[PDB]
Amino acid sequence: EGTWQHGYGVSSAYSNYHHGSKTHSATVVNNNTGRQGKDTQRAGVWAKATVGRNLTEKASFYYNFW
Repeated sequence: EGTWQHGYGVSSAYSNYHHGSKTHSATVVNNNTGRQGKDTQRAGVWAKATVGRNLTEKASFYYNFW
């Protein structure tokens, strides 16, 4: 439906999701130090979220559309 690009810079968490049909939001939580981000936008935009940045760690990537 869109373009999802999730990665992990072994230290931080980033999530970029594009959408040109309906609203979309990219949420990413850093489960290590207690970080959290989100880049909510409308239709036609690049939602890039970022959080954390230190060393290897887990993260929670979420997304949606409306």
